[PDB]
Amino acid sequence: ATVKFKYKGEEKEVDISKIKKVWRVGKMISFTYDEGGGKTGRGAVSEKDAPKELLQMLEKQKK
DNA sequence: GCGTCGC
DNA sequence: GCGAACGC
Repeated sequence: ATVKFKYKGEEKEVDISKIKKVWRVGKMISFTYDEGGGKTGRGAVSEKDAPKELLQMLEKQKK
């Protein structure tokens, strides 16, 4: 599955397999993900949006 | 402010 | 150490 979100004026669509860490900030689901060049990207979506795969990671990670 | 990269 | 980023 993929997560769609806008970050710094750019549209992003990241495969959920790449999501590194995920945490909750109120209604915001915030996360980091693996990118090319050994780098780590950041992203956030509304919980309303939030694919269940991503939300499950929260409950199953929270670390 | 809440939770957590790239100077 | 901190500005900026993200939905609210």
